Amino acid sequence: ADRLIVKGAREHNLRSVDLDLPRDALIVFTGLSGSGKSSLAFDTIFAEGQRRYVESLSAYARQFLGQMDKPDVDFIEGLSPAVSIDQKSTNRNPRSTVGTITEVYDYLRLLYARAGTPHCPTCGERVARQTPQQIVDQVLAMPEGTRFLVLAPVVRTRKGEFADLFDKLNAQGYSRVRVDGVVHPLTDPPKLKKQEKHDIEVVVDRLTVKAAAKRRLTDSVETALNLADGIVVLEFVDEQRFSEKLACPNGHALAVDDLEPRSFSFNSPYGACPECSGLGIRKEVDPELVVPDPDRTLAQGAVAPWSNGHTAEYFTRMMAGLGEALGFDVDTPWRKLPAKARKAILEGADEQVHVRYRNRYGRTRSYYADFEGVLAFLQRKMSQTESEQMKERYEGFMRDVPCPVCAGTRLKPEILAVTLAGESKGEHGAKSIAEVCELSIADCADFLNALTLGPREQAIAGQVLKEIRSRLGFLLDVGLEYLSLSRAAATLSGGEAQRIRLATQIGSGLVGVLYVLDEPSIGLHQRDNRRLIETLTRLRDLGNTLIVVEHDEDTIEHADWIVDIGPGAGEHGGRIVHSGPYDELLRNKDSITGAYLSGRESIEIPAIRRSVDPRRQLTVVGAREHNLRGIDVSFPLGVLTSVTGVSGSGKSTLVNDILAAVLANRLNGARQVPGRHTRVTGLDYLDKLVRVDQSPIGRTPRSNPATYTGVFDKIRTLFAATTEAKVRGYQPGRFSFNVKGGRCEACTGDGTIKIEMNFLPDVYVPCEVCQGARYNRETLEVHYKGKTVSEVLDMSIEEAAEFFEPIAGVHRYLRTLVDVGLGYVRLGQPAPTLSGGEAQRVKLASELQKRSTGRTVYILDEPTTGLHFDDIRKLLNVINGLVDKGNTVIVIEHNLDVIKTSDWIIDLGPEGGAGGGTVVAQGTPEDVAAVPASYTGKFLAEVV
Ligand SMILES: [Zn+2]
Ligand SMILES: [Zn+2]
Ligand SMILES: [Zn+2]
Repeated sequence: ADRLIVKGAREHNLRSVDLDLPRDALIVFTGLSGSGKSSLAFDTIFAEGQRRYVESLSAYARQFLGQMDKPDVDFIEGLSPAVSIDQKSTNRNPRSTVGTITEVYDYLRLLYARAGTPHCPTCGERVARQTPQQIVDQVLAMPEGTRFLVLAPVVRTRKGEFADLFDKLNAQGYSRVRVDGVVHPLTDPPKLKKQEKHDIEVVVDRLTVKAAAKRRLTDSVETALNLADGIVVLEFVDEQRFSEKLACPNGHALAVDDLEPRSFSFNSPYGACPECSGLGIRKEVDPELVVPDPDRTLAQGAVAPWSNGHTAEYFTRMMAGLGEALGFDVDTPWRKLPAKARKAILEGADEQVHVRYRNRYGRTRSYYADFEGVLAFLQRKMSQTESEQMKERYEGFMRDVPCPVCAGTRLKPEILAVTLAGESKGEHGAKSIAEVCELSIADCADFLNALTLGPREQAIAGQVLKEIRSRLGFLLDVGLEYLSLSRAAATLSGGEAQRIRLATQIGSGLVGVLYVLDEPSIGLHQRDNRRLIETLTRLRDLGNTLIVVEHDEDTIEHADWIVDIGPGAGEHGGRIVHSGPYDELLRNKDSITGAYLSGRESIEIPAIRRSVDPRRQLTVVGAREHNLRGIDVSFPLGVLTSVTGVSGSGKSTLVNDILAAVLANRLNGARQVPGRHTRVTGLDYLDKLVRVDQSPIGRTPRSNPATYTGVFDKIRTLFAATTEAKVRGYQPGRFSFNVKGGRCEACTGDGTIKIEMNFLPDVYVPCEVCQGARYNRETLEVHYKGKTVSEVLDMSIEEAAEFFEPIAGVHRYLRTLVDVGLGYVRLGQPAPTLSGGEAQRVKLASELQKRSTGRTVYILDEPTTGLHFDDIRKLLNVINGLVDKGNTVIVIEHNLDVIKTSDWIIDLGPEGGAGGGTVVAQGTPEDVAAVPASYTGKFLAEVV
């Protein structure tokens, strides 16, 4: 058999399914959400693919593996080692960038280290080396009275164990050795791990720059230069480093010893920018809080940290308190008196101000304030003053910004001076990294370069240069041309992240692999779709075999074989509805998929659309943030708006970092940092903002649908207030798995335990003591309508909904969860196991569980995610419902149906990153399909 075969897969609601798949095909898994698609694809097939292979690695890791919950199948075979390509992790670590993620940056450092020449930062003369003598002369010329410790870094972070070395240093007695930070009396050194890299510097002298101490000055400096390989580092008291091999000709100091490849890593201290330490950024309070038009009243407030009841009454007073005392009152707009504004911001006059207050009873007749409560110090103060979430709440008046020293570049300047001489500029590695598009970098690295990669360096760095462009190549291929090497890894969308992984994997040149991909058409424009299907195929064609969980027409159309997964949701699914070619699937009358796919079903374009109100329009003005080009954009209120456009066009920066962040500030009063812009129009036409993020519901198995929606409180009471419970004296609290009495003590009531996996990813294994119940057995003695807590927590929501039809206080929450489509989800199903869409959808069911006051605004970022056709159809009703109450709903989408249904679309582009951040078209679908310049328009037009 050239076949992948599975018998009796039972992993979740999977009903002992058997499959006979064509290896060396692009297989696509398909069906309604919560069909079991993923349990089969990822939890069983892949999971086993990986496992069986890894078991080989070492007979040891074979044990470390033993402690996994091997997926529940009976027999599988024709199984290639598997590799997952989902969109699960968007790690927030600051230092890590595309460059780093793709290892491309790594190669860059080798390329720079070993070809292309360094320069001094100021004088700039090609950089020479330097004789111990004129290193003694530099230091002799120093400031008299300066005191510094001649220090010699014999070991610059290399690894070893240095017992022999410590002796040779007690051999001429030092007693002052710093290793790995901590200082050790060189009589008594520490034992070192030969395995860990190390940092051993001996103090050679504590000195001072007297004229005629020249003898010890000269006599120490030569010794350190000798003992630590020509490196002295004098570390002052009133540090500066000197290298034998790297020197400004004209005697400027250079703050970096070797030009070694690490010296480029803004992760190593050696290259990293000293100020921000290669973080690139500094959190730094903007003068931005404000609104220039409003000023100082309670109804008219100016200075944002100072707008309340007691806080507001208190500071307004003190402003005008100095405001006839500097002549600016409390009734001029912020953009009004230049002298006046610099006051509340800086320290200004610093003249005691008259503060009048009513005493504890009424007494009054006291007090001043030693200070104009200097505003930018209210900040430093209160960030310090109250330890809390509040601290981040105050942080909301600061803005990450590039570091002035390192220019944002996260780099020690001397490094920035190293230079690859190709065409217009021998741009720094960072100049190359910060290049606008992958193509921008590829062009210089790929062409502008080899053709002046000199005959010495072609021999020593030529291969490296090749390895780089190959890699840039594949990036273009996955259509990532538009981002830059230097972009932060965390910022990239799940799609973008995934699209990268695909570039890495496709390049890997691996054959015989089973790649299991999770919905890669996500966050990808309809345009780039047929492009990606190619890269997918060429991945198969290389000699691999794919399984793609998907609901996209084109991808499915293009599949070699299709498994359609049990019809219905949860219990109702988990069976192989279809498994065969595309045509054959169309024939299948039981495929909900086939229905839509054949045409028996569709989502129909509303014959009468919602009409837009010009007078009632929410408007972002002058959006400057990232690639947005100071645009003005108006979203019509009380209607369905899709923001569309290709990946990288600013869809997110607009709607999320600016449009949403403002509304959260102006309607729900979070103190959250909106992306740089001018302002937002009207806005008082709205009660509140609902941002249905796709972020996880919770990071712990503590968070549950029962918890999150808060139905569990209402159930814990239904339980405590029961015949069996009261006879035992059980309060509502015991039924809370969060709370010391009644929850199992081994899991602390989570039900499962996160067992660290080392090379493989960490995974939850059900607790042995509990079996994953959450509760100790005595607590489970208690029933309600013949079901314990664990049982009722285990119910599908759809199931629990019928079960609680009686208590309509609880039934409300459950109906909306069923309405939102999550019927199939288990009431107390650990939050970490929810798909970003499910999580999104749960949050959505929380606001549905509220009074729909006809002027609230909903922001749905890719709500289409992880949904089947039919699922979309259901969801759209939920949305029109919402909008028919006259609520405003704004949606970022690539999905055609959703777009073709919207009443208004805003199309950003034209391209991604640098090209883009403009409005390519806006109007009704009909209008936009009309704009020939619009990509969204192109596709939209085939449907309109
Ligand atoms: Zn210089
Ligand atoms: Zn910096
Ligand atoms: Zn337990």
